[PDB]
Amino acid sequence: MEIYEGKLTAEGLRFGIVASRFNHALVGRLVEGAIDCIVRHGGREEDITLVCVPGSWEIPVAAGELARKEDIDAVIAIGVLIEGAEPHFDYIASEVSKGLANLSLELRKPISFGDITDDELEEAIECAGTEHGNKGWEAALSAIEMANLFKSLRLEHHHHH
Amino acid sequence: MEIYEGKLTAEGLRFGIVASRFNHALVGRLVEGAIDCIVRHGGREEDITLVCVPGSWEIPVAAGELARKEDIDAVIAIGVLIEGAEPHFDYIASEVSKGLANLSLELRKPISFGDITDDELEEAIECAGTEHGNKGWEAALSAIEMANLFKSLRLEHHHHH
Amino acid sequence: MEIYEGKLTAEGLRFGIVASRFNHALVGRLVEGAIDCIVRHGGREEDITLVCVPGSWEIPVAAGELARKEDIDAVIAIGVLIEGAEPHFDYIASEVSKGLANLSLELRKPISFGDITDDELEEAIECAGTEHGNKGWEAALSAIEMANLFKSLRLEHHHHH
Amino acid sequence: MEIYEGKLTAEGLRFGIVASRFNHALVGRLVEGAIDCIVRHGGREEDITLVCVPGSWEIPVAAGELARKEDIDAVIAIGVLIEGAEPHFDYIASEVSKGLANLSLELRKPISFGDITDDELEEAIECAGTEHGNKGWEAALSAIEMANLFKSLRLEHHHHH
Amino acid sequence: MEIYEGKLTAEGLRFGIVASRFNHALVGRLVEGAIDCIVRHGGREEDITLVCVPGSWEIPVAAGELARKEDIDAVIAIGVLIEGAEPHFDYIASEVSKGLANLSLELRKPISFGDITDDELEEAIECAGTEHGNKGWEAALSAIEMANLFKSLRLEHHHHH
Amino acid sequence: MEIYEGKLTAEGLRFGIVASRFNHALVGRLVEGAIDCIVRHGGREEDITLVCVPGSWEIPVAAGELARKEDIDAVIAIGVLIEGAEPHFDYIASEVSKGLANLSLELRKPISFGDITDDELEEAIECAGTEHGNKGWEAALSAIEMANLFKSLRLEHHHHH
Repeated sequence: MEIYEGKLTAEGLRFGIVASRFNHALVGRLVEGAIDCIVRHGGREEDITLVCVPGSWEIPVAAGELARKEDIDAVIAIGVLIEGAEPHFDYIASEVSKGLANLSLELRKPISFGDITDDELEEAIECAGTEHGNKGWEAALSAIEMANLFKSLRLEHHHHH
Repeated sequence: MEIYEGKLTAEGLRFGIVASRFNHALVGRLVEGAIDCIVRHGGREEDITLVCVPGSWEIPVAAGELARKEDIDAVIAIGVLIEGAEPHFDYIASEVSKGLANLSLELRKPISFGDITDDELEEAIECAGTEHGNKGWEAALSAIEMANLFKSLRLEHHHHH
Repeated sequence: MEIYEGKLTAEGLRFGIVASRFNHALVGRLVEGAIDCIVRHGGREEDITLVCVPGSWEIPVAAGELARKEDIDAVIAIGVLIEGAEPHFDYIASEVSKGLANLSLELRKPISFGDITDDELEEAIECAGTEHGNKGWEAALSAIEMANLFKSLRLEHHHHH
Repeated sequence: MEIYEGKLTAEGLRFGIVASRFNHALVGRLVEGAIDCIVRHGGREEDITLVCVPGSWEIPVAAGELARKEDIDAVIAIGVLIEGAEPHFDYIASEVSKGLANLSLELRKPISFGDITDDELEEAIECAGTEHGNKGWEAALSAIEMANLFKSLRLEHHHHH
Repeated sequence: MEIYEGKLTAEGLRFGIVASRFNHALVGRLVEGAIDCIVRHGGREEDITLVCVPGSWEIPVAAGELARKEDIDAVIAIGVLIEGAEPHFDYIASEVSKGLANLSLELRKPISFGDITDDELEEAIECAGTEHGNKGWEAALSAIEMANLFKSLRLEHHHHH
Repeated sequence: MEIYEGKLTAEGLRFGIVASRFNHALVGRLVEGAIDCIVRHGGREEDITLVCVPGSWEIPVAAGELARKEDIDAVIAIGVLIEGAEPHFDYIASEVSKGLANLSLELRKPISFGDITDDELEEAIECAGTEHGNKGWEAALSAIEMANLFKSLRLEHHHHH
């Protein structure tokens, strides 16, 4: 049987990061954690492409362009939703969840979810200190595994050629 | 500033693995943990050199050989010490720690400590089937980071020459 | 009479700093203090050599490398050990105490002990702000004196020649 | 991947047996146990080398010579530490354990602890009969295992060269 | 029989003195007593080498240089450890014992142990008056005797030569 | 089976003796104890060598000198430690204990531990008495048995050639 998955090497890969700037105290935390696991897993940072946006709403629209550049292999979602504004949390979080979903299925490119849905800002003051449970860290890793996967999937597509 | 830190790509490295066979219900579990983090951090699995021995006692006399090979860049300590005979847990666990340490200083070669000090066997059974808590995975990681750090130390020496 | 001592100038000198990343909450604070004393007490930071590692275990093996390079005059050992796991604070801390010791005596090179043994994060914060008690600050001072002292030993050796 | 472990046939091998002559009441039972499994796991007994000495103290210095012969492959250790004299029991048992440990690392030649640490004459007699626990028996077994493991080690290096 | 012991004449001998300046109120008391007995037993005070360091920790690394001079026949260990920091008194004091021990055994050059272990400062001040428990007085005298002894040992070798 | 042990005939052997002169109230007794067992076991005394030092501390460095001469076959530790100060009895007894041990493994020369570690002055009165348990008598004999043994080891090596 033929198995496919990705090792976690960030070698030869160019990454995408989008991030809100609502609640930037904790977003500072997540951006770091992602960028680390990139670079410390071999990634060079000159090809990480990073976009800020105002609020959670605009995360889709931006990622949509980011994934459409040829040279961005995977794109890392980053946004923060604490239960501040409830209609905007149920509708916008499910609409971004879905929105990202369609972007990937359509564009044929992995998009990770580094979106901290903290019911309680008390969970946010826990990781803003020093804890490594850094959702940016780990969603960044999943993006690498996908990245090397579709690098591995489509490489066996075009080298067998 | 000159900063040296370990990046986690196991690319091009040849690992040393030393294993006890006392309590192998869980040692088989740990060695898996090490090999996985190894290859799934980009290292190849043909250049892993694995050795087993009766009990934790000969762990040192083992690695003393493996580390003297020029083509093994790091040695991973593996064993399980469950509190079986207190003469053997206080004195042998202390001799493992002290013994492996002196090898490392002496050969100038990173040796990792994957020894599980569990108080009983039921904790050993729990960790081999309920969580990724896998001390082998992690001693496998620290030797990777040391492998690139020392290959960063001595190679920043050798090419700058 | 002939008396040898060392002033507190960091001029003409190249230092080593070894850093663990366990409990990094406090490590940021102490390496900061350490680099404060060097550059403020006459040193330029261009020859401060900073090597980082996982946990307290790997401290020795690193400094032993920093001491085998010709142009590192003193190495500032820095890490935090907190009473987590009694197996690891007793045996690992004395193995650091001893391991560093026999390093310097063998290599004939001063290595100082900036290892804060604390029981609470609050004991770390107290020492981080302004209480002039950053123990890395002091370890940086002691090593400066030893560096200029050994520069005073070795230079009064080669100049009288 | 390459695996090394250890088979139990003692053929082609030449052993070292070092033994105290204090408490020889139970020592007679172990010496027989040792040469029992050697001859009985295929070894001939003409190449067994038996050195007797005063008390558990002289154990190391003797083994030091036995391992320094080319045609002695493994040095099985035989001594009894019954709680007679407590300063001699803690200080000399840990110093035998340590002194042996360093001997094996230094000479890169396997050494086995066939030393029965008993608090009573009752525990000494029980296992010295036929209850599967004649510590000389397992000492000689693990020693054969490291003999074929090391001959598997260095002979897999020297023959693959 | 061939017996060797040393007289106490300080004539023709060049000494080492290492001094911690932790607790200097009594340390000055000591070195006075030291150089006193040296000079009174006929030896000139210009061949004294006196080295100053911070706290008890560096005591080793200083002497290690002092001995590697061809022209220092013996070295006088001088420092005071008062129970200030008990982790620092167990590890530093014992490490002073061992570290100095092994330097002397290694260089085959004697190092005395002018170490005052006081719990209370009053027991210090009481012992430097005229009864000459001025521990430096005695550690100085031991160094003289050992000095003449190794000059008695090796010189009964090189002149009989 | 190849067996090595030793007769007790001191014919042809040249011995080493180191003696502390602290508490000479017992040291004279033991010193003579060894000389007796030597010559009354056939050995001449023009080949015995006695060195005297201040205290228990210096016995290591001396034996290291005595064992390095070509014409000394075995060395006799001699000292009495009375519990005068717990820093000096615990540290100096274990430090000389191990210290002598490592000398022997290192110089490949047998050292007997001719120490009387008495917790009280009464135990000091028991062991230098009439019952022919004169620790010097005994450790002298252990040295002769080990002297003829390593003469049996190295002779069964050198003459078989």
